[PDB]
Amino acid sequence: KHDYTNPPWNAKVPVQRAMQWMPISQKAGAAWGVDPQLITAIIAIQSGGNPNAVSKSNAIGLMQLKASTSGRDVYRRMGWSGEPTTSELKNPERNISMGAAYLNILETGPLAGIEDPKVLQYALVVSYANGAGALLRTFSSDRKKAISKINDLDADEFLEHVARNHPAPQAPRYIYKLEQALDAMLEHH
Repeated sequence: KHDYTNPPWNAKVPVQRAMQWMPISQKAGAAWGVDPQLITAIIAIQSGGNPNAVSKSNAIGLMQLKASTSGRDVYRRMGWSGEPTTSELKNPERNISMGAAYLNILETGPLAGIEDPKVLQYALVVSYANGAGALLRTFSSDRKKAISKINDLDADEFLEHVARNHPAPQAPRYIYKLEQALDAMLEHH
């Protein structure tokens, strides 16, 4: 019921720009067990493939990591102290390595137990940008119960649930933008 396809998003240039980094995304995806096409879609959607992108809240670089949030999570998972600096997050190789780690952190953490890889992919794009917590709580206040209910859905039912029930209108739009980006990636071989 969110009008999430409006306005139409043309993925062509954002993905063309995100694809410049694909040699890195291939290696980061291999290192973290993460799909390089999901990494590429998230670069296209979050930064437009601009390695110097900086958000209003100082999310930095191709995969829009915030030093005091996503960067801290990447440092904690790695057993490192403190948080990355702005300069480290601007480096395309390190930015993408950290975004891939954050995707692994979401997959192996809050979203652990999701069975269908396509449902997991939709869950990750919505969680990356809007929070794994907010998404899970649309299903249930018990995480374990939310994963159970998600595992009873196919990808189309998952999207339909997010479109009808997610408080954030951008949540279902991330899934739409992901599909536009996967379509545009079909033109790159």
